[PDB]
Amino acid sequence: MSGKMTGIVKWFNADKGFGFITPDDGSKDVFVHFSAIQNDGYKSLDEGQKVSFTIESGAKGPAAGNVTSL
Repeated sequence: MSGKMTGIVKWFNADKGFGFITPDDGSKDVFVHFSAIQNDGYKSLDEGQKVSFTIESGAKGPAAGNVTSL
């Protein structure tokens, strides 16, 4: 089961729809794909922006889900 957490968008390459978010807890970077973006408009993230999402630690590491602006 994933847990809820906020963080700041570290880098998001719209060209691939892939990016990483740095949790406010200072934990390891969480992988976020455009598919996780529940925000209106084009699915993407703006570096420096605070966001909120759930974190599920898989074999490939922590993955973000249900991502929306904080």
